[PDB]
Amino acid sequence: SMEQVAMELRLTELTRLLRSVLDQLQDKDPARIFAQPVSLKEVPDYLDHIKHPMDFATMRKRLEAQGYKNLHEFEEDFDLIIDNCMKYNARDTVFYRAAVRLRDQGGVVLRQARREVDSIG
Repeated sequence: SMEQVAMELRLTELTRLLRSVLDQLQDKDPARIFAQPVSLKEVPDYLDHIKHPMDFATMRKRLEAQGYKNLHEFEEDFDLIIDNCMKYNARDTVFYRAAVRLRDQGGVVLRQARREVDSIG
């Protein structure tokens, strides 16, 4: 049907918007602390602490598989990157501090993406 293509044209354009958003969020992590998953060979106990690991490469695989149905799902994954870090790492660490910064700096980008998604459907 022609209805499923119109949707596929929107999902695709939602994918195009979220890709740009992801690039902008990742620019706020120049140390690349959140780039890749936490290594299980280097932190073997990680999963005893964190039940839903998240990172930018894992979000990118999902994104290119058009696996985000809306902005809220995308934001949930971003929030996990931050919240995981703030739990696992203590307050006086480079890692916790990098998450506080990414959160604060991402807020501006996610503000405008809510308006852009609403505005363009």
